Amino acid sequence: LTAQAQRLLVVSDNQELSLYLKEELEKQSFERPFNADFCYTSFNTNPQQMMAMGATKINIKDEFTVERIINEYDLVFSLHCKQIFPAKLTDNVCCINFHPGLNPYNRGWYPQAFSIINGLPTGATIHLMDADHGDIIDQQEVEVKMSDTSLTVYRKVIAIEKHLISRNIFTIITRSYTTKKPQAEGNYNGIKDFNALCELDLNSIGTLDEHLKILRATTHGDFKNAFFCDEKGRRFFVRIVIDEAF
Amino acid sequence: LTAQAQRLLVVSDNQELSLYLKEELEKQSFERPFNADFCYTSFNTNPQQMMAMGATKINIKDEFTVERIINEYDLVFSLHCKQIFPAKLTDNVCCINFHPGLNPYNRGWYPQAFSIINGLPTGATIHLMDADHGDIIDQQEVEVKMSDTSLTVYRKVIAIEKHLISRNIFTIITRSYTTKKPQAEGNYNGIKDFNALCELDLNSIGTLDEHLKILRATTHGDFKNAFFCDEKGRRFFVRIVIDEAF
Ligand SMILES: Cc1cn([C@H]2C[C@H](O)[C@@H](COP(=O)(O)OP(=O)(O)O[C@H]3O[C@H](C)[C@@H](N)[C@H](O)[C@H]3O)O2)c(=O)[nH]c1=O
Ligand SMILES: Cc1cn([C@H]2C[C@H](O)[C@@H](COP(=O)(O)OP(=O)(O)O[C@H]3O[C@H](C)[C@@H](N)[C@H](O)[C@H]3O)O2)c(=O)[nH]c1=O
Ligand code: NA
Ligand code: NA
Repeated sequence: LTAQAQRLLVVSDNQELSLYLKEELEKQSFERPFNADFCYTSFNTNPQQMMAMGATKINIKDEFTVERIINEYDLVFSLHCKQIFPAKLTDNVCCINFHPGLNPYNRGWYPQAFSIINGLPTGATIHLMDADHGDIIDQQEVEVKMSDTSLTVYRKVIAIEKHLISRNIFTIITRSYTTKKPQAEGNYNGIKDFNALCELDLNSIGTLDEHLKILRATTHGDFKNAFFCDEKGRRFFVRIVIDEAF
Repeated sequence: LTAQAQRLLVVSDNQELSLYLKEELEKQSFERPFNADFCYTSFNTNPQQMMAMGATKINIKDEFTVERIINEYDLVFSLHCKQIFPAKLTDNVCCINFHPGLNPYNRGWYPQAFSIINGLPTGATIHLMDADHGDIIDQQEVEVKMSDTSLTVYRKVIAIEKHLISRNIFTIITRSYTTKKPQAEGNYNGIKDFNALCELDLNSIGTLDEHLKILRATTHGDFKNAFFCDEKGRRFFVRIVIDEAF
């Protein structure tokens, strides 16, 4: 509960935040010995980017791997880790998640996209992992403008995550934080909910506002997310661009 | 009715088609003397581009200018001329319009944008000007894909206009064409109709298809056409991008 972590495992499928954390850790001076290992899980993200920064592949669904983690580390980060941590892992070693949403709202998948749809707050959250709603170590909201798309909000979120990492890393490693309980249940969205946003139904009836929000939520730079089909079922991918002027 | 035109006035606010025509005319050899003068009318198009290619400014609402044209030229082109030719002009000298639409459909303003909205045929038309529906010298349809925007269709139209200019310029100058009468009344759209498309109403209820068509019709490269407002009435300009993939 109280002693400095000396052996940290970072499980991450995001190179940008992994590099940021690794550089932040190099700036710290801890009284007790400290080592951090980085690992990735996800073939369908950017595994070679993670390799390129020195991470190795780990499989959290390997029950032996989980026993090794419990016996070999005293703290584990889920830094945009795509694999689920099982109860056996979270029950037996302190596991901390770095989530690119503002808990308790739009938990789960692509929080900023759902925030564009439903107008709920977003941002980043550092929270404990417990075998639905881990207690929060720190979080910070970001602003969503009517011009923003999923990418624009996401970059704000990443920036705020980095800030939270710099603000909290010393206290986390020294185990010198108090958490707060979430104050509301909020809500959760899954990958299938995002796919449903992407499958545009040309016949669907709604307000222009509803429709523009779907496009903004599913526009993320040049990703091919949202699409409609013709009668032969050729897919047409759709993106929106919104600009304010003088 | 039958003799070669020897003195052509081209009134144009489109440099691209004016240059194309001027180069096409330089390739012709006519038995009788032939000269063409180019003029532009529109301060709010690209008047300095027209100047740069040697055109001079003309005002068709100058009643004296019109009398001079009638006494000084034997053929007049409206090559995307933004000023209205009055009856006095069209009644007294052969005036020919080069229209970036497929008559009789979506006559008037930005034909391809309205074709994206209403699914009517578009393309280009060369027709006589008579003091609603001049007889047609030649026209050719272009294809509209579900991925196209106003710009994509417009470039096709410009390409086909050029083709029609090359196909028809000798016959026009020699006055050796037969026209056909339009076969249907079709329809007309004005500038105010386009502005109404651009003023997005976020509360408006419709199909996603309707809404995507509005965006495609009002997307034309980086033009700031379509916009919504926030509660303070800051305008947010909107464009769509649609791409087919493998
Ligand atoms: C793969 C993919 C991503 N995106 C956008 C939306 C996302 O918010 C953004 C980043 O995607 P990403 O796969 O790197 O996801 P991450 O930003 O790492 O986060 C995702 O996984 C974490 C493990 C979870 N804790 C997060 O809740 C979940 O949203 O890119 C798309 O718009 N389309 C896509 O196909
Ligand atoms: C000025 C303006 C243009 N556009 C797009 C749509 C247009 O089809 C395209 C070209 O515009 P333009 O002003 O050069 O128009 P032109 O292509 O020269 O044609 C227009 O004037 C001729 C005299 C008329 N005969 C045509 O029916 C009318 O559409 O650019 C926009 O999307 N937004 C704009 O504000
Ligand atoms: Na704290
Ligand atoms: Na003809």
